[PDB]
Amino acid sequence: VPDKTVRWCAVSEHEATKCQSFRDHMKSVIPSDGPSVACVKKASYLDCIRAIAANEADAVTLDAGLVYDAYLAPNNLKPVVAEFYGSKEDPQTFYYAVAVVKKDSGFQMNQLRGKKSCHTGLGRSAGWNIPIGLLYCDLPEPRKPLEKAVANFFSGSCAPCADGTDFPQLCQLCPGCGCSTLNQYFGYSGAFKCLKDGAGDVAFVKHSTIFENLANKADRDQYELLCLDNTRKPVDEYKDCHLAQVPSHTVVARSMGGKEDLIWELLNQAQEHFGKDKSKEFQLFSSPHGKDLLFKDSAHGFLKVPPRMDAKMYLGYEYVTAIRNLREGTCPEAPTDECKPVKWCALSHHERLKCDEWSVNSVGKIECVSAETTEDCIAKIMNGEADAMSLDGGFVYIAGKCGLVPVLAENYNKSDNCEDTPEAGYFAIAVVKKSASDLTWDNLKGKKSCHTAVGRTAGWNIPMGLLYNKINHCRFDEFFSEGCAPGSKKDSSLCKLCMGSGLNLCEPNNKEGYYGYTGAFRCLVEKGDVAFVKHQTVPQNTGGKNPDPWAKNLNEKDYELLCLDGTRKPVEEYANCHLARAPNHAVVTRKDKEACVHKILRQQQHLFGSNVTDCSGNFCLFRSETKDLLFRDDTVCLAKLHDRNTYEKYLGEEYVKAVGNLRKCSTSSLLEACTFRRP
Ligand SMILES: *[C@@H]1O[C@H](CO)[C@@H](O)[C@H](O)[C@H]1NC(C)=O
Ligand SMILES: O=C(O)CN(CC(=O)O)CC(=O)O
Ligand SMILES: [Bi+3]
Ligand SMILES: [Fe+3]
Repeated sequence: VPDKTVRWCAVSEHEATKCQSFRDHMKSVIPSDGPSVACVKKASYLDCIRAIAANEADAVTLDAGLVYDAYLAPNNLKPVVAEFYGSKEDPQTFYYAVAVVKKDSGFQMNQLRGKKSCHTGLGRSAGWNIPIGLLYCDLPEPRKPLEKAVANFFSGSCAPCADGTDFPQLCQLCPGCGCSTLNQYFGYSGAFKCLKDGAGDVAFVKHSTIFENLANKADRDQYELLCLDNTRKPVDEYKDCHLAQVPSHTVVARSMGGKEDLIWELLNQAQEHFGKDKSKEFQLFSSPHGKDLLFKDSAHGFLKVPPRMDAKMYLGYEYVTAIRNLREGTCPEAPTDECKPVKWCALSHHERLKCDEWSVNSVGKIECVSAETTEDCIAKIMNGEADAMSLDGGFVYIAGKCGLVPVLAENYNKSDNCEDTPEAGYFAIAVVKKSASDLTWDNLKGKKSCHTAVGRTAGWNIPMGLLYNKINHCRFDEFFSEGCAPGSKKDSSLCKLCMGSGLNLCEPNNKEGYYGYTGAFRCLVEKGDVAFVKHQTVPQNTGGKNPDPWAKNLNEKDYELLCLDGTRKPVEEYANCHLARAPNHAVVTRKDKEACVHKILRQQQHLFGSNVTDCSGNFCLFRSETKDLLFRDDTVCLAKLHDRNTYEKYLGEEYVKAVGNLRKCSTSSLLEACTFRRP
């Protein structure tokens, strides 16, 4: 072990004093092979951000506004440790900015113009920056000076700390706009009282503000929340009806070489020795020198930020949109009004080439973005860099936990009424070679497995779910001797059978030849003992239908299916010999893009679907015909979902529990990140 010092950045002489006490008390209880603190004193939060980027410091705790500023070039900082504020069993790392109104006041979010508004204070986050950022494009021009545009948007307001001389209407509800607690409508409790008293029609406040100023649910039922989709929901449903979800206080560090593990090691040790009510000699969350030095006085401890989290993901799509609007002070030109370009997310260069062709044929209505993993693509849809992609049910689940919604299903059964007929799903199966007569589902231990990719339905969740129920541990790489399960940790025995070159080895994309249904079947033919795939994989790749050299000579009847009862059946007897049902793949998008995506794709499939006779020369959306590029190759159409518009309602209770039973065996860094934000 070499250097274990975290250089903490302080922003004032008082912080610098507390940091020094922090270093001293840690040196007295932590041994020499443990973490230590060093203190660098700067003059502002921005100077700390700059110093960290320039490798002169390592850590500083920031409000969300500065976490945003810290992420921008050329700082490139990321969140690494979170302060939490509730119980250790119910940590409250985030608040929810909300718009509270009285029940039955008869207006939605898109009708806030002409209303009386209550704010916590000018330039405050929940009470100003967030709602004003979100309303920005609805404000009348000129939008700056901002206070003037807002004063013209609302009929009257309380905005503490605002200039009452230049902008009198901002003070109508609190004459003088007193920047202090002597004003009854100042701050969180004050802005809520402004609403409670009938002075304002809407208060912009934290979700916690309501819960701490009202005794009861009966009290809370007298109020409502404004949702971004122009509906109202009960106050208790703030998780589903907020303006933005916002981290309270975040330790940030360099994106590269930032010492995140050491920063957590330090802070995890500090909260154990000197955290809430732990020590009398030193307190992490108080000080004789003042409030909120280094960390907030209301903090109860720290939680580690999941590694896959970047600032955009951490702050959330809603918060980023608001702050960008305010920071750059410029609007895209309304109306216009048009949905047009859906940005499709393609998985690496193989999918990107089919997507490119689609884009040119769609004539402006489809555009393309690339990422190297499904999870990177899902992250791109979350942050707004992409809008849609099709997904295996396993990744529909992950996407759903990440707040995405299914809009249309891939359908596989040919029918005169494809678009309007929901399918129960395909079958997950375990394929083996007939000549390998020994193999039974009863004992697959010490054998070699081939999987579409980790996290996928037929390739992973179903069979590994069933395996986990039998052996009751997650070490599937010890159960099997070796295999190919693309997406596995690189030193895992479940990467040893994969065929990709160099850095492509075991990657979950088509640069890895054993990725996906066809690839998993190839793996079985060449190296493996069992393949976990869909029921149609074998016939799609046998009898000369796959013309590639490895598949050319393969016969359907040389393969069998493993049944659950320990017997074997031929390939076409999948209906009586399968592991489980598998919900169809589906297109997912942001809740705010659901309608435009639904519209565009229905139009798109009408032009490039199954209606096209000659698929040579004309563009076909549903053909690869080997690698399931963009959509599965056996896709007949994209089907309506009607009310099956959430991941839980789409996938069904049966498959949702199954994946949840595997929650402990999850290597998915994206899922860890999403469930940290929404547990
Ligand atoms: C699709 O497949 C199922 C089961 O194989 C079959 O019963 C059904 O008739 C097919 N048609 C439709 C429209 O789902
Ligand atoms: O609103 C602000 O500007 C102050 N801080 C936190 C605080 O001081 O409570 C940002 C926030 O509320 O996220
Ligand atoms: Bi605040
Ligand atoms: Fe699948």
